[PDB]
Amino acid sequence: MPKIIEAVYENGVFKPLQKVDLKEGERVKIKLELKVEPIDLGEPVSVEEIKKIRDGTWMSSLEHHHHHH
Amino acid sequence: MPKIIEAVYENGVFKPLQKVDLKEGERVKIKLELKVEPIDLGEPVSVEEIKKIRDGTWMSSLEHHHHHH
Repeated sequence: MPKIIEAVYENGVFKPLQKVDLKEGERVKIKLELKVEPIDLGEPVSVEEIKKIRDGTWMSSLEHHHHHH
Repeated sequence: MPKIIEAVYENGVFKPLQKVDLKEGERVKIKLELKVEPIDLGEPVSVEEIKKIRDGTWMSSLEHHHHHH
């Protein structure tokens, strides 16, 4: 694998933690390890089905009379 | 903003190409720049519904119609 190894920069030189398979003058890239995570954003609370929603229940009396003559 | 440092590992030491003024035993991770390995071709094509999965021959009983009097 393309392995990472840790090293301790002593006095101006990087001294490994465990040996490296490299030769003299081998070129590599190194960085000071970081911490913390980035920022996170979440979708705000919405109206859920469990919330009180009114229904449209109509009611008529169904009139069925007739004026006579 | 962290940079990536480059160093040359000579005789078991990592010697940067850009001098750093940090502590003795400062913590860093090393990366060895790697080449990518390509892929080959996967599996052949499958059989779909419109591809006709098997034979499509069935017996027609032909026309017998109706007879009356």
